Amino acid sequence: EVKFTKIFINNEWHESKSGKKFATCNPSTREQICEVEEGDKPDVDKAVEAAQVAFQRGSPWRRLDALSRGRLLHQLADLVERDRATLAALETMDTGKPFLHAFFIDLEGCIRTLRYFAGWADKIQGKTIPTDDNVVCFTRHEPIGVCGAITPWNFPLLMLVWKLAPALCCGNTMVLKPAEQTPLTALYLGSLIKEAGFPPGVVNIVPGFGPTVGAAISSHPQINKIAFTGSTEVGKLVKEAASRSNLKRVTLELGGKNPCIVCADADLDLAVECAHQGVFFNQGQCCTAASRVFVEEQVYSEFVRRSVEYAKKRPVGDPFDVKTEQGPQIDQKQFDKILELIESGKKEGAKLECGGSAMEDKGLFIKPTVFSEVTDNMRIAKEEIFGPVQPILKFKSIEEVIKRANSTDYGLTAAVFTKNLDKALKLASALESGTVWINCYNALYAQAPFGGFKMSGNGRELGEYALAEYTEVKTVTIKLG
Amino acid sequence: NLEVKFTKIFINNEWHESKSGKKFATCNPSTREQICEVEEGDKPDVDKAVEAAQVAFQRGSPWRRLDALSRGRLLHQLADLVERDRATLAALETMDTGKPFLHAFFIDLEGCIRTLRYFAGWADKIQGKTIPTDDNVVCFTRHEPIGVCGAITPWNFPLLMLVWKLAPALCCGNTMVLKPAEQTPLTALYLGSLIKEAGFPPGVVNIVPGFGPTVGAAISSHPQINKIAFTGSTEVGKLVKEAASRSNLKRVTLELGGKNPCIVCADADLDLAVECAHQGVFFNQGQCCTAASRVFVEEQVYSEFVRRSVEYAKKRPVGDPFDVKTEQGPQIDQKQFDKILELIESGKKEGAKLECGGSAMFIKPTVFSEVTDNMRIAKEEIFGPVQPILKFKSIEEVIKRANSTDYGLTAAVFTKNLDKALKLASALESGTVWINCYNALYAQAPFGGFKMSGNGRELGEYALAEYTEVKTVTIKLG
Ligand SMILES: NC(=O)c1ccc[n+]([C@@H]2O[C@H](COP(=O)([O-])OP(=O)(O)OC[C@H]3O[C@@H](n4cnc5c(N)ncnc54)[C@H](O)[C@@H]3O)[C@@H](O)[C@H]2O)c1
Repeated sequence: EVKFTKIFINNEWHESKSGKKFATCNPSTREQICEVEEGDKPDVDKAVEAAQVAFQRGSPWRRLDALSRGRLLHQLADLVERDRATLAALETMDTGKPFLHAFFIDLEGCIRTLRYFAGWADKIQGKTIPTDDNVVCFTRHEPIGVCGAITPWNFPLLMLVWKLAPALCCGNTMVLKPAEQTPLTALYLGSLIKEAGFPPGVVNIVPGFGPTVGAAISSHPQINKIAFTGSTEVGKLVKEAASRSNLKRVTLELGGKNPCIVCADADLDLAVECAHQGVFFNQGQCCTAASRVFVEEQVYSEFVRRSVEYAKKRPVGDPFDVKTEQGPQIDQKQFDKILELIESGKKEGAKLECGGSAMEDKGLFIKPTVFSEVTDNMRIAKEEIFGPVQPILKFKSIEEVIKRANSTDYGLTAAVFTKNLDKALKLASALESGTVWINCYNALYAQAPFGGFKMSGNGRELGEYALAEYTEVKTVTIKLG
Repeated sequence: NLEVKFTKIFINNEWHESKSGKKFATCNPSTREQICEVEEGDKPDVDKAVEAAQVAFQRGSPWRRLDALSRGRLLHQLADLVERDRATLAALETMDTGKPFLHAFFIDLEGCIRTLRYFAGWADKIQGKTIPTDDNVVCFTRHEPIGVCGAITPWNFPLLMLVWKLAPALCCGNTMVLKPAEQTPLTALYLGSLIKEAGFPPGVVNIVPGFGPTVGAAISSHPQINKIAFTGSTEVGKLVKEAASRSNLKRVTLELGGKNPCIVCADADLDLAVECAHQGVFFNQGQCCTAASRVFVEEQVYSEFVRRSVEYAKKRPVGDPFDVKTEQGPQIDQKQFDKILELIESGKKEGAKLECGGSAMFIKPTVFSEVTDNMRIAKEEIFGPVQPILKFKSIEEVIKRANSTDYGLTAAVFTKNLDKALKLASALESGTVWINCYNALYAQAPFGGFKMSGNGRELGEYALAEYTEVKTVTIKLG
């Protein structure tokens, strides 16, 4: 049963000001879970004012010493650990991802990120700066203020926690809008946040839609900082709204056309295993997903053959079943877009190696699909599919594949598979990607920054670098008489 | 009697006429005469310069091949040249802006040299991290150059505001397209000659003069510019950042205006607080991003601060920028002059007390007492010689009133009391907080705005975060 469905302001639950509610549905059963309060600008304003009050100098939250902000973040992680089974179940109901993946990947990431950043609270350190004989000059990394977080539906809790953890450890307060498709875990986190003993108004949560709640957050004159995870087009709008309002600081985590490069000297079975996971994890609906699998011609045919085997053997079905590795797509909209891209694949001349249609009708499941013979100007090679489709391209030289890998407007991640030291490091430095994996895929750490080059994002999440998004530099310069 | 040698577009260390053939005049604001004509760039010329900057940034280019310490040697070479032609640069700055020659020589150009030398020493000290993860994993970060950087700068400190951008951008290994303000293009163009003489490879720095809505807009929306740095008005800063986001999501640094407060406590050195508040308000005819717009004085020293301020204001010399004695030259443009006098009149009509000045001779140094928060002279950036003096009672009170602005560039506090100094420094929402001084800038100290006064920071180690892109390399060992 879903207990938390309301708007969370000042550690209180609230009906929307309009009284309106919206439904969240289970993609696997195709049935409606519950209804959630549908917020709007009046609700954002009530949340922002709360966050402002909790942020005023002299408030309890601003009076906490640094280590007690740490201790609270550990207390949050501890409760998320206690109710892990329940949070992973709610994520599965909302997203369709396999329960065991939500438990061991999503929730594990949530706990690790919170503990990591908990330990940053009392180590956020500015500088003392040598100037003149009679001057004392130093800098302070102060909290930036009221922070908005807007997150997508593919990793609903994790993308929020990547925001909540650095922001709170730096002493900010927050307004959160989860995706309208996936509100359930955010709202649950809220009960845990009040249980952890965060003062009222430090974290507020307003569900609802993008053009209503989201745009009101990005345009709010008393929000100082916004962090957004989602599509490139909405991120442009969000940064535009931020600039037309009060010039709030913006972190953008956007899409990518992520390349995956398999050299002739790769461990081929490792490359196949990693490229398969990198394409198909979370039903393909992952910002890190491999959209272009470049395979050098010496192992092209054997890579394809081994990839078709993995794809034909990947279990698809009920996400609450131990055996499932692939649940359903998120909703009818995405389901249709993926099938249209598959058809363009066939129509544009790519060789269909397996799958390529719905799995059994009635459900939002798509057969895992592999295309070979894919070229750069094909649609399946140029567009984010957000579905279980592995397009495999061929290349000849390192220099050639660097150019084809970089000739995109995106740059979130890349992966290289080679046994050669020079090749690995030549590619790591030349690929214009925020993360370059070498002989691995989807290797994320709370302590390693993540984010995009070019139109894949602004700023970083995770690692010490996340702290720079959540703090404002102040120079204090004292002249001694 | 100085001749202007450089009037053309600078691309690939070559001088170019504009694609259109159009030119624009730049005028001495003190003689009111026309100095020369400058090539007027537009979108075609920007495209040409962005292509030069990309060819220069391509992997394997001479610029990308230089070792880190050679980038520093080149910046030091550019400082030696600027230092050599210091008098010539300051002269051009005086002709273009009207500020006194000695001010250009010992403030602007001095800051240009210091900033260049400072960031020269950063070039081989830009360091990423090695990050502990798992027993079988090698995770590190590279602080890579962003790529092609646009710089858009205003008329009040032309060269200095360019150099605050060029110095960290080159030292991190980017390439650049520079647009100086249309009113003040002369020292940018001359710096281009020294960039070539210093030996920067062609295309590393390109300069296109011209206007905001033509050249500046072509820069901020250009699909192959990776980064933009802007100094100017809040309103144009908002447009630049929006154009940047609408095109290709290029990274954007903004240094904008502010409603900068001074705060004078009862236990201040009053003569120090008077001298500094006077300099802050009246320096450069008030046309400085750091200018003081609100002077808060505790009631115990309020009337005496006003008296000494009035005397201090009545002695500052105003006149010809080429004369040794002048501390205040002319203003740049007609529009400010008129609105200053309108604000002066709103001050009278809203109940402020005019203590001195309040009319043209450009404008008499003016002091208002009995100013309150809701008055216009306390709420609007004046950017002219007007000293509004407000009264306060408690530290907590003046914190609220100083912070109830949408801005936050600088602030200055005057007090002999350790606790007061430090409580105010922590509590003020300002990117710089001066205690017992004013206009104390350092190439090693970051500078930049809280709130609507800016995004990002210039100067100091923090400047380097604006000109690098963080890459994570994660290697799993078998
Ligand atoms: N522009 C839209 O709202 C819209 C409409 C139809 C389809 N889509 C597509 O459907 C997919 C949705 O997946 P996603 O969640 O990763 O992408 P997304 O970028 O649409 O959504 C991410 C988050 O941003 C919010 N958001 C949406 N519009 C916003 C706005 N105008 N201002 C502020 N916040 C806003 C959403 O509510 C959600 O919380 C994407 O492919 C997207 O392009 C988007």
